[PDB]
Amino acid sequence: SKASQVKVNINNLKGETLKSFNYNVGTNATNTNAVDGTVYNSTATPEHFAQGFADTVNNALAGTGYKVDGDNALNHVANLKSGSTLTIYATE
Repeated sequence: SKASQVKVNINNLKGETLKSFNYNVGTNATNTNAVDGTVYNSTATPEHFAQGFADTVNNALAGTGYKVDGDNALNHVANLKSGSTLTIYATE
């Protein structure tokens, strides 16, 4: 749903999508800031993955040999909004 979710693509650093999933950002209308604690600790000033989001990322990457560091600023998009596609980056 564009109104309640974002699309997440976990890519490597070579332009290649490893896994994808949808994530609930707590909204009821599209183009609206994610609720704090869904994807990031703070939607306006992201600094860490929310634990539920980190668990979903880690579960999605099981078996791939890759890992995403939610503390890395390269994986932080401020003011992420419902209906958007988020790209985060994994390394081996």
